[PDB]
Amino acid sequence: VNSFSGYLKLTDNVYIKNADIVEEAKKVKPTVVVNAANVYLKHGGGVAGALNKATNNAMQVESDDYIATNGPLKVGGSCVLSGHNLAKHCLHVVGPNVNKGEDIQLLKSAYENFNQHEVLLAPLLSAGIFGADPIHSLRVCVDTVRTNVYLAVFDKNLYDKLVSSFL
Ligand SMILES: CC(C)[C@H](CO)Nc1ncnc2[nH]c3c(N)cccc3c12
Ligand SMILES: [Cl-]
Repeated sequence: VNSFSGYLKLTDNVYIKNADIVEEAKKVKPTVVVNAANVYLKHGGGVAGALNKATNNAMQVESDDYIATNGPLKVGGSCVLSGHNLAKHCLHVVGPNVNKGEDIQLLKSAYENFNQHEVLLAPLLSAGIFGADPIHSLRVCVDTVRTNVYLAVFDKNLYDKLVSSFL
C-alpha cells in the first residue's frame, strides 16, 4: 500500500492520473520523482522548469555542480539527485527531444532507467516540449517499465485521449 490517490490502473504496474506533477510531488513526497531532463540538466521549461521553480532553483544549483563534475548525461540516460522539497530523490531522465532530431528508439532506453526504482512518480518521457507522441510514450512506458509507475499528465484533454485510446 502506498499514498498515491485517484489514479486509473492501466496494467499490473502502471497507473495514470490527470495531475500537475509539481503539486502531486508536494503532496505525496514520493521516494522518487522523475524529471524530464536534458543532457545538460538545464531545467528551463516544461516539466523540468516547473520542478526546478518549485525548488526555488535549488535543483538547478545542484545540477550545475553535477554537470561541472561529471559532464553531460547521455540521451536515454539518467542520474539520481536530491528531490529537494518535492521527493526524497529526483531521477533526472533524458528522453529524446524530437524537436532536436533525436532517435525515438532511445525512448525505450530512457524508460529502462525507471526499473532501478521500485516506485516512481513520473511524467510521460519525451512528451510535451520534447515533441514525441504521448500515446507512443505511454505505450513504451507500459511495455518497458516493470516497477510501479504513477504517471501524471498535466493536460486534462490529453489524459482523456490517452485513457480512451489505451489498448
Ligand atoms: C510530458 C507532457 C505529456 C505533460 C503534458 O501535461 N507534461 C506535464 N505533465 C505533468 N505535470 C506537468 N506539470 C507541468 C508544469 N507545471 C509546467 C509545464 C509542463 C508540465 C507537466
Ligand atoms: Cl512537460
